[PDB]
Amino acid sequence: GSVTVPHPNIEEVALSTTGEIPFYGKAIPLEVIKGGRHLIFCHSKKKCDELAAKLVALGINAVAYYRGLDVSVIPTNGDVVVVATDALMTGFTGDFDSVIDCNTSDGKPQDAVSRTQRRGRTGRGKPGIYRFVAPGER
Repeated sequence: GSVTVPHPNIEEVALSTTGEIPFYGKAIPLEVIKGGRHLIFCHSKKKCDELAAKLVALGINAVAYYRGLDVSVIPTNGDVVVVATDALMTGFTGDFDSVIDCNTSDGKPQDAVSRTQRRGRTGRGKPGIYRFVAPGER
């Protein structure tokens, strides 16, 4: 079977209906992406376009990264939140306060390594926070 490695360095959270940015039957409270740098994992490219631009309207600098996307994320200054699928990778990431994921890829439930690779992003120097959606998963 698949055995994902643990990770006490990151705090696991359950995304709920609380906030202003709606996201898959869930409401991301800006307190999870606003206030610093955060990475949001999406399963659709069309959502990355609205979800990122919408954040700029909320007051957060958000970027959407995916296959065929231009370098726009800026993790060097200004609270920027990166919302991308598996295109941003993690060659230069790690400086994130938390990662909001939908635990689902292309509509299907994320795979064992998906959260393993997705969780490994926040917690580089401090305790990273990770909020997942999980419609019928636990």
